[PDB]
Amino acid sequence: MVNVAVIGAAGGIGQSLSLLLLRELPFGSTLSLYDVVGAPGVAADLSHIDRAGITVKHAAGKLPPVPRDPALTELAEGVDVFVIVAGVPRKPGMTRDDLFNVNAGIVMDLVLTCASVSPNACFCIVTNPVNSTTPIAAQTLRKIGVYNKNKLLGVSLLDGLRATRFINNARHPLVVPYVPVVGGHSDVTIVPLYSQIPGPLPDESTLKEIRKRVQVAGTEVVKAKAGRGSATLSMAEAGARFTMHVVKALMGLDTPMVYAYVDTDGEHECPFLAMPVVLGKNGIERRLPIGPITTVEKEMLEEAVGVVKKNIAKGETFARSKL
Amino acid sequence: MVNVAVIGAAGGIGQSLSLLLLRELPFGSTLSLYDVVGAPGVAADLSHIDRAGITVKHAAGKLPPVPRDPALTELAEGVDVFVIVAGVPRKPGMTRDDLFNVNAGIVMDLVLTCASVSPNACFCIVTNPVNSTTPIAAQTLRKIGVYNKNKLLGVSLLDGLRATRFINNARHPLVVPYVPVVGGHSDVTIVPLYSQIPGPLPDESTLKEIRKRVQVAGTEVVKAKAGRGSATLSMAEAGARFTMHVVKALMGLDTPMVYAYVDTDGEHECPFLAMPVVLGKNGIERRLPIGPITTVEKEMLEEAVGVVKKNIAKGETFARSKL
Amino acid sequence: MVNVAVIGAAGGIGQSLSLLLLRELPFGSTLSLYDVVGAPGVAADLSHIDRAGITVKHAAGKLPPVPRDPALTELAEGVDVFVIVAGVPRKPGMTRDDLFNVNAGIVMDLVLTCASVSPNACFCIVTNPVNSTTPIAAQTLRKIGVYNKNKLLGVSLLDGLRATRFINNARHPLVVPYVPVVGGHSDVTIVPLYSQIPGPLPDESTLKEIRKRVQVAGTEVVKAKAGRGSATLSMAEAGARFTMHVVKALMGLDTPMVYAYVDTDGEHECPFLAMPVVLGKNGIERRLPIGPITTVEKEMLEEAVGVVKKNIAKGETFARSK
Amino acid sequence: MVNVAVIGAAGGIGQSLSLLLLRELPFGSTLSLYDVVGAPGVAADLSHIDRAGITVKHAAGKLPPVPRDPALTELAEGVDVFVIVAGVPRKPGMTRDDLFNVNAGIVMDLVLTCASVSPNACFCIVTNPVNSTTPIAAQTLRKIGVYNKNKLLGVSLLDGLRATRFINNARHPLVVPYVPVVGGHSDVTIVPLYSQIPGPLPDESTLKEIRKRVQVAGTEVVKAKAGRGSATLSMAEAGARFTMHVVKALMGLDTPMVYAYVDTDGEHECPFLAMPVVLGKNGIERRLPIGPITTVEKEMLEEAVGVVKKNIAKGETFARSKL
Ligand SMILES: NC(=O)c1ccc[n+]([C@@H]2O[C@H](COP(=O)([O-])OP(=O)(O)OC[C@H]3O[C@@H](n4cnc5c(N)ncnc54)[C@H](O)[C@@H]3O)[C@@H](O)[C@H]2O)c1
Ligand SMILES: NC(=O)c1ccc[n+]([C@@H]2O[C@H](COP(=O)([O-])OP(=O)(O)OC[C@H]3O[C@@H](n4cnc5c(N)ncnc54)[C@H](O)[C@@H]3O)[C@@H](O)[C@H]2O)c1
Ligand SMILES: NC(=O)c1ccc[n+]([C@@H]2O[C@H](COP(=O)([O-])OP(=O)(O)OC[C@H]3O[C@@H](n4cnc5c(N)ncnc54)[C@H](O)[C@@H]3O)[C@@H](O)[C@H]2O)c1
Ligand SMILES: NC(=O)c1ccc[n+]([C@@H]2O[C@H](COP(=O)([O-])OP(=O)(O)OC[C@H]3O[C@@H](n4cnc5c(N)ncnc54)[C@H](O)[C@@H]3O)[C@@H](O)[C@H]2O)c1
Repeated sequence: MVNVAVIGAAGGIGQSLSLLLLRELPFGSTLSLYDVVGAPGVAADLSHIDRAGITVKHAAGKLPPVPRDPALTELAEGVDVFVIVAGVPRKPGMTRDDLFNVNAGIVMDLVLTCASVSPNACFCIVTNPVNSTTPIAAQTLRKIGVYNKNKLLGVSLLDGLRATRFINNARHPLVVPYVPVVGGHSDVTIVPLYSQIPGPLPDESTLKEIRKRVQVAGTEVVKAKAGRGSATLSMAEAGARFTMHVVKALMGLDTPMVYAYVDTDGEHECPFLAMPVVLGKNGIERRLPIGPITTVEKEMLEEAVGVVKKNIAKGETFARSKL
Repeated sequence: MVNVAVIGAAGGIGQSLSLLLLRELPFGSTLSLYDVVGAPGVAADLSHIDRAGITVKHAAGKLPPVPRDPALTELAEGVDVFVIVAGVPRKPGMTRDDLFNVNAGIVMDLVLTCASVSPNACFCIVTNPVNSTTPIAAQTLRKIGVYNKNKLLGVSLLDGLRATRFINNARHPLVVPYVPVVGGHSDVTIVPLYSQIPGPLPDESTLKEIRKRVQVAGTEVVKAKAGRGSATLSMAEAGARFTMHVVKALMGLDTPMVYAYVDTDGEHECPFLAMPVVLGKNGIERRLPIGPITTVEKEMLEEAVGVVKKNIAKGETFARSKL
Repeated sequence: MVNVAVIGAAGGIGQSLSLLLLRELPFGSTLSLYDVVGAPGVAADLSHIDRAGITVKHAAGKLPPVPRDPALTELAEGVDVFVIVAGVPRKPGMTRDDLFNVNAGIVMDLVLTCASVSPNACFCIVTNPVNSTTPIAAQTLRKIGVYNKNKLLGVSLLDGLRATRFINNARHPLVVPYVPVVGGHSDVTIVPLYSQIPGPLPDESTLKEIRKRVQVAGTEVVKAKAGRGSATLSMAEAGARFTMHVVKALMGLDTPMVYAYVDTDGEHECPFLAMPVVLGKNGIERRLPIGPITTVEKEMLEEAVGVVKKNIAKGETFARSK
Repeated sequence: MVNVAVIGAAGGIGQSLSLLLLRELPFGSTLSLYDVVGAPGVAADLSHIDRAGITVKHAAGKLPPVPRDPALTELAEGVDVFVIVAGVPRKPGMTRDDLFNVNAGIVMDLVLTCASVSPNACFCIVTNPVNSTTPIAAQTLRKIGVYNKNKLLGVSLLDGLRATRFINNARHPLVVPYVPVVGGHSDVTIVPLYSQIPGPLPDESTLKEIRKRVQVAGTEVVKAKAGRGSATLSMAEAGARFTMHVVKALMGLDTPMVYAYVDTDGEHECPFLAMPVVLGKNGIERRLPIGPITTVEKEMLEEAVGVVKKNIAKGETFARSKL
């Protein structure tokens, strides 16, 4: 059916994501789990669940981590979808540049290892910062000669989940299933488009507050966790749902419209942007326009695009220094 | 309509179980989260999920843990179902006996706090060892004069998930949805009843191996996690499923048949046993007979019951020494 | 918990609607079936399905049909939602005016009988023409003093299913789950609002043809049945879907936004209109504005409203003359 | 990827069956509708429903009916599953043997026409009497040299629905999802095996009445319909559910255990029987034993098998005389 690989499976997001995929993957599928620590334990725990027709596979990377880990090279054979959720924490004395450099190098190494074996797979990038790790992944795919602009997806759906939760909390009992969220995936680059959902909106003063809340929502969860770090359970939810949209599209079981941080393929001045796309059997099938927006949303988007172009440049600069 | 409290919500089991309940609870429900550590973070993380009509509430207990925590007393008001997943799964320097006393203490304190506010709630006990913590819960409820034998459930379903997975792996493509598991919830007390499922079984030499594997399956996960972890994702799955049977039974939206470690209410010599029950609007509606078993299963059940009887006694003796 | 009565359960729409509700109603529900012909057969057939937790009740009306059948009086006790799918869709020698009088009288007798026993029930009117039968049901409720403007719903959702299918056929692979349809529920009164759905639209000349096909879609099925039949399976699908939104709303399992032909409660000059509402535990919880529309849609809506006004007036006249 | 054809789609079963298939078929499927009268009307009616990803096709046969209708020949191209729900009513003047001869000849002609174009399809026979029409379909497929014993299925699941409904009505609140029903599919040939379901059974007088009720349920509905004929809405339900098991099995999306009236392939003296099978990608994957039964069920099955053998011979004798 499909073979979905979670890369960083023993992680905060990767354990709960792996459980939701075990529950939701179509009968006949394989769930492949990789991590440099904890992967056997996760696979042994998930393998006890009574899901008939799901094969659980895993591989353990070396500690300390090696580039091009041969356990990952073997697990990556015959994978359709790679969900990259690997990451390392900022330790006391690590600068922001050090954190960026450490996680950028992990995304490069993992995409090189996986794509050298399964170059026609979809890559779903969760590892932050998405605005930068996506275009690092593209540069890495270009370097081996297998970049497919329709199969690289920056996972930005957690913004949509938040934007939806917050507007439904404000408009109860009027509910919507989703809110378009375009631009990028961090702070000022996040642009919720409430003007494109149905029904009367709260006053513009309230909308400024809600839109701001979407932009700083990650910091809201960092503060509430008081040292345990960023969102895990809501990112498992967003990641599992996004992965299941890809899977169903690859299997011919849906043609879903989603929001993701994607190669704009000449549709925009910005070469990567969170935008609406339809997914099909070959990955992205159609790039949709952003569509009509209010003057407030257009100003937010011009500001966002300026920062996204800097985020992308920072990714490509890192990728060309190392590759 | 229903308010479900997860007591121990920031734990390895608690966080994934809370995520599943957030996804699966009926529209109009409340999900109440309590922990002595990390409760605010978890609630903040889960509150960002776009599940319309689910209210997420939390309370943080004091550290160090205090008896009868007033933050719990407040959260416990209007709760229909308490899921007790708090506990200490392991601690270097502590034996099985030391951990029994620690987990017994936790269960007594939490059940007294919760039942003093919400005496008509259902109590689902996950905290190990279930064979002792369920009767400790019963002795606690009796001490405050509110014990309802139909509202106390020891959660033993993870044995059934394991028994189903291992027999489906053996018999594919012949699949069953469940396997009766009776007796108790640890090692020698687990008795899977493969004779009671449809279709031809493997040889008895193979069945002996499968039944043994169910009994020591927890140890298989501990070993895969290098002695430093235990089953968390498979217990979240079992816990969420069993909680949702209790929720739908309370709401009149199902009358499901489940296996749980319950008060036998005079239907067996052993006063608590993992047995088949039907759930309804008032908790347990019917206690079913174990049903026909082979001589091999009868021999395992006789051995198991002798152990469960000492496990119960040990739990009731702890409870009476401290109540 | 919920008791749903299908009134006209043995008809072409009533039999398939009853089947879908039997499959989809929440565990613990009752499905109550009534007809003047065939009800015992339909109830026996449905009662054999292995749906745990659903009770199937029926009653058989006398022939020839009487005002206020006592079988219906007894079945109507404890019913939360009445789905009125009774009627005469065609008869050789009868004009559209003749069919109006027949369907109008059937809706008056059935709404009086039901509401005399269960006045707090929601009333879902499927019987055509909806533009006239919905206000006739309102005048009948008023006549016994139990009219609740939040519990009467004219079922217009078939126009939405068609509008959605036709726009999804045109824009494949881009799929939307619904299209707003406002105004009324016949011919020129049906106003699809394609400007209110996501994603790029076909050119205005194409949207012209799709909007027109929605308006005459019912004739498309009548022609394909050689003049001897009409939409039954697609109405059963729409009927069952709309009923399930009312049921979940009443049980507090959803607060859905639906398009229905409803009493506008002073939110519009036109006293009944197909417009967006949110349903809750007491029926309509919120009446939403039509919202921003294109100059073409504004023009279609102005023509539609003029015709809906005449259709309402025609209904309220029938009800006051009888 | 699946193309399911309903042959008799404008009939009392075929209209409701086609609606349920339109709702339940996987996204990407095709629903093909054929009838000698009303098929354009049903197809126009179903084609207006807002189901994304389902293609609706139809063909209309000639009236009066002709053998090897060219419209069916074209519609049958690329079909994976043929659901045969055609039939003509007994009008006054017609004996019980005029009824049998006209329906048996319709089954023969339809199977000939469809299997000449799509010999590797599954054939699901709903047309009555199933005990005879199933073996007629088999003789027909043998004459053109394409009989696959694993791809011919007599649909007997309506007896399971009824056996399940009746025992659930009697045992409430104890629910089971299915009851084994073996033998054949009419009157005394129908043998519900209540000894093989979980939980305590009602007393023998209650069981006797329920077993009898399953046997005469077809007649209970004919009487209630008081001249409108046999079951339609509950046969649409059973037929849709059966078709959906066959569909998922062909697509690799399930390996369901079902009860159907099938070629026993040397597993029983009786050459066609309602028995348990597992379905997979090539139709019947495994034929299971009837399993252990009580002396009363063994007495009922022995009588049943005597009459099923005569019903088979009645079909074969008809087919060999016309083939
Ligand atoms: N896209 C989003 O919306 C979003 C939101 C939340 C967090 N995230 C990002 O997801 C990533 C993971 O977050 P987390 O909380 O789960 O972290 P975590 O530290 O809990 O988990 C990361 C996991 O990756 C593993 N890992 C490290 N290097 C690896 C390698 N070379 N190969 C394989 N596995 C390796 C670690 O062992 C660990 O199990 C971070 O970059 C985080 O910022 C993204
Ligand atoms: N089949 C089963 O029933 C089964 C299987 C696995 C584990 N368990 C049991 O589940 C329990 C939890 O396991 P885990 O892996 O999630 O452990 P964990 O340590 O990861 O989480 C337990 C949580 O309980 C909290 N807690 C401790 N004392 C508390 C108190 N007084 N009030 C509130 N919260 C308190 C802790 O802070 C922690 O967040 C253990 O007892 C374990 O043995 C049961
Ligand atoms: N979009 C819509 O709302 C829509 C679309 C299609 C059809 N309809 C309307 O639905 C109605 C039913 O259409 P149909 O094709 O099912 O017709 P039908 O003739 O097949 O069924 C109508 C049923 O109503 C019953 N009935 C008549 N008078 C009754 C009474 N006094 N009490 C109880 N039952 C009574 C009949 O016995 C029959 O079973 C018609 O008015 C049709 O115009 C509405
Ligand atoms: N297997 C079971 O459990 C079971 C139960 C109920 C009824 N049945 C059988 O199902 C069959 C259909 O019953 P029904 O109530 O829908 O009958 P129906 O008369 O209402 O419909 C039968 C349809 O078959 C069509 N038809 C006739 N000849 C045809 C041909 N050559 N090609 C294509 N279509 C043709 C007719 O035009 C009609 O639309 C009957 O044999 C009935 O006895 C089976």
